[PDB]
Amino acid sequence: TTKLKTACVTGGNGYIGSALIKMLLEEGYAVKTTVRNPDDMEKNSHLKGLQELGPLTVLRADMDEEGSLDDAVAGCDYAFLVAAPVNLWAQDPEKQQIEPSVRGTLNAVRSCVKAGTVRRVILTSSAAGVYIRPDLQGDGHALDEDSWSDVDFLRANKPPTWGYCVSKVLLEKAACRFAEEHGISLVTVCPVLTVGAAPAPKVRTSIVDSLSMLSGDEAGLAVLRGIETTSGALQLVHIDDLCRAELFLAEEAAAGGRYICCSLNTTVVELARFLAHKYPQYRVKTNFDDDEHLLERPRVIMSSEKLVREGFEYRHNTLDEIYDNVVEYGKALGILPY
Ligand SMILES: NC(=O)c1ccc[n+]([C@@H]2O[C@H](COP(=O)([O-])OP(=O)(O)OC[C@H]3O[C@@H](n4cnc5c(N)ncnc54)[C@H](OP(=O)(O)O)[C@@H]3O)[C@@H](O)[C@H]2O)c1
Repeated sequence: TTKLKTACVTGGNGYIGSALIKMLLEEGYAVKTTVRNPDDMEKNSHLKGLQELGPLTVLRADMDEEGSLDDAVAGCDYAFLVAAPVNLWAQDPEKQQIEPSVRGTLNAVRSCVKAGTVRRVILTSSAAGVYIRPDLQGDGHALDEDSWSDVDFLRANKPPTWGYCVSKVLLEKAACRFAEEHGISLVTVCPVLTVGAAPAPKVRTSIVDSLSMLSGDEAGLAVLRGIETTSGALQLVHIDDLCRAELFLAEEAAAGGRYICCSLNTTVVELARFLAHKYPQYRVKTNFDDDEHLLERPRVIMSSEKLVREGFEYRHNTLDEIYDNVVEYGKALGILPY
């Protein structure tokens, strides 16, 4: 295995990071991953099991420190920059979310350039960097990769989680400029809300949100309603499709630039009705007192046509397929009581 191609994944305890590591190993890569405390078995108890699937090395790094990633990405052919600050409700988002995001990403791409061996960097951003579009009124809109969240609007109005949206715009733009300056291929993936089982033992993130209609977690339900209100739809993708898309964009020489990753555009009401029918053993609310905001169908959709025309195909295309295994994960995590 000395001549295996080697992938770096930052944040191996994270939801997406853990799933990506598993896929990379299953597909025959050697992997190096960073976590902030490899001795923390509450967060990292899954890494020993993943080491049974293929060659996996675990390194200690905090991406906020310059040069922290140097050792882990040395010798790697691909770098998957998944880890990032995810402080949605920071009291001081400029200093606690936006600047750490930009600085953490430039730190990481700098390490990738320094390694000299990295053929491509795959940056995981978010749809939150795409869909804040207050200029679009009425329905019938489709967003593509040239849609950028309106940073001036976000900073002027500071709606909840605005700092997260802004951080994605700024880190993406900085990463792109830096990578062009240094002649390193960087492809950015902007996934929508991601659903499904992963190896990580202690995650919340989109599992809390995508299960909130079954759990009754009002914070998660507010995240779903917020996505719909601010973006014009409730968009979903299965973790397996996201991970396949990341490997595809790493491997496909002709791929370049930014890619939305999104399987389905739905709504709060459609999702609740679907879950109430599929999982009636949970108490799912489906009768909504208007809440005006609640759409009857998407007013703005996220288009994944760029990725699909590159040659990629989603495998989880219906709500049943997108929710094929997340409930068992939620139970295993204790997000769901039974
Ligand atoms: N889940 C979704 O629906 C979704 C959708 C679109 C985009 N994303 C993005 O995908 C990325 C992964 O998020 P996730 O959903 O998998 O959430 P998560 O489970 O909360 O994972 C976040 C990861 O980032 C790490 N991290 C944060 N700050 C770090 C730092 N300074 N140094 C090193 N690691 C740091 C975390 O490590 P610690 O535990 O040590 O903090 C953890 O590994 C995020 O950038 C998110 O914006 C997620």
